[PDB]
Amino acid sequence: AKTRSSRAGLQFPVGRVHRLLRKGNYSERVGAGAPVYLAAVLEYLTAEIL
DNA sequence: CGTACGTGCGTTTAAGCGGTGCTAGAGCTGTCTACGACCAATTGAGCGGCCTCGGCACCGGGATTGTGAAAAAAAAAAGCTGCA
Ligand SMILES: [Ca+2]
Repeated sequence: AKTRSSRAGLQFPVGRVHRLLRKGNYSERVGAGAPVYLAAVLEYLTAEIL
């Protein structure tokens, strides 16, 4: 087993983000690509501030 | 005190109206399946707890920056003399 973060080449937790989406009342369903996309965006922004 | 705006003329222009004519593309129905919820077993990433140790908070003291008053350099602006 290796994390979805490592598959996507990311530091931010794709698995955590996907759960937050499922548990945050945004939609009924969540695509696999979504949390990957999002995590990456939050990491980019984070990197740009740091 | 100067002229940029508001006013009220005429002159020009194209917005709006009503109508026709085409067709892109919105928007629908039905069929199919790939893609996500769901579950359960698995099990590592991430948590709380805790201990070091080096960066930052603080201090004192000297170096530098910056303000401001009053005293020079200079510029300037009037009164005085002669003046072709
Ligand atoms: Ca910790």
